[PDB]
Amino acid sequence: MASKITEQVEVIVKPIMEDLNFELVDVEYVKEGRDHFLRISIDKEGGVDLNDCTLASEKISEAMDANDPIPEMYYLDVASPGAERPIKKEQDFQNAITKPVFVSLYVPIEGEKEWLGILQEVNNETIVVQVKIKARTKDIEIPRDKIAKARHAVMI
Repeated sequence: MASKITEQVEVIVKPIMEDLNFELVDVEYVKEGRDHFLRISIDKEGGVDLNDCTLASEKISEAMDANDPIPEMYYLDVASPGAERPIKKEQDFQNAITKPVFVSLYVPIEGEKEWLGILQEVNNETIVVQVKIKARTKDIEIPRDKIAKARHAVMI
């Protein structure tokens, strides 16, 4: 496997997989004009959140940076799926609830089905979705009877 990525993927997988213990799925590195950009999909058990992506990004970036084997310098780019567990039936929906998530309802609210926010409460019938006003939450109840689509979500 003599592709450039394995170096990278490995290299960065070391400070990244080890230190915050999230691990490099792959870093594949892309050419934008004159610069090279090392774009990473990284993973962890249970999914990464933003901040974990950040954390990885510390790690990929800062850590790669603190532990640079590469005498040339390029631009570290962090990607990592936000929680993407579908919102269907209770367990997944609930397993989705802890995070901000978006759900779709078919009958138009401002014409739209899908609203992301923090799950505050679950009903069998309803989904209660936090919008955060500074430090304030408001939980919005989504009738399942209206629900077109429901999922855990990406800020990506």
